[PDB]
Amino acid sequence: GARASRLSGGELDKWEKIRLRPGGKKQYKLKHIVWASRELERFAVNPGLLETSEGCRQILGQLQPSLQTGSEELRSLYNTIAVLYCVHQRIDVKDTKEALDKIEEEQNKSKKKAQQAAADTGNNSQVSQNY
Ligand SMILES: *C(=O)CCCCCCCCCCCCC
Repeated sequence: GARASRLSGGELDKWEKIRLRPGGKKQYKLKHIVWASRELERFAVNPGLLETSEGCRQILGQLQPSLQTGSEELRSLYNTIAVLYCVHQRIDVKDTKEALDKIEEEQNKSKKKAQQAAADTGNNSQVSQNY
């Protein structure tokens, strides 16, 4: 509800320090912070999620199950929020890919706990029919 954008020169230093490709020289720029904040608005997702380490990671979860059938737009976001999430969790990524393989390790910390509960609560299969 405040002035446009939230990050500043300080954070911009790290945001621009991240490379877009694994073996390339391209990096992230404001162009993305704007495109993302806007994209989410179209994905029924509020841009106010980029202002929280827990908010970003959460966003990825929504597209996680959509990665199988996600357009070029959804795919971008996933790779985007993944780069920002590290910016708020105090993580230095070498590139887009590096970030992914990075956040995946952070989830394992919670998976170990979710398993203790899964032993009691489990999911079932799905199936429908049409004439
Ligand atoms: C008030 O209406 C709250 C919403 C304003 C916050 C939007 C700022 C988005 C922050 C950009 C994230 C940086 C992407 C790397």
